[PDB]
Amino acid sequence: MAYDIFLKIDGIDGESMDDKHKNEIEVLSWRWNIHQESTMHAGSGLKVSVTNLDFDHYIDRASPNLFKYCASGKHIPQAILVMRKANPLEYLKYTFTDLIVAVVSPSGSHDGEIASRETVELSFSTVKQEYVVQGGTITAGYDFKANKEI
Repeated sequence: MAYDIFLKIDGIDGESMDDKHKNEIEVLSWRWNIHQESTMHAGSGLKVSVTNLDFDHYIDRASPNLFKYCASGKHIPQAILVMRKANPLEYLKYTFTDLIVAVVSPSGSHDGEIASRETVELSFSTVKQEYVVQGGTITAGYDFKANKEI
């Protein structure tokens, strides 16, 4: 509807026809969070921690390869998530690195909404976000493997 969301995954093309994001994945919705690590005791393997990136898309050209990477555990160097108002300025960008496909969850319905869609979880060890005020860019990033800003 009113917002376009694109996900560019190294080695995992999507289907988008957009001029700026051709063959990226068109994303229906997405979420992730950073939070205090209070679950695990202090000596545990296993300070702050991050969830996976959870996103939804229509089942599309990326789906068999998301499945394949999930079953094999193959490492993904980077992925770029961009969101813009459908004025095209992509005001929001997350650049993730060192990802694994942790969950692939397809589903379908005879009903028009729902259709054939697929929830996906990607773990990532680093994230960097860029916001463009409308203007100038605010940026911040962190590496959760090294526990360091980037």
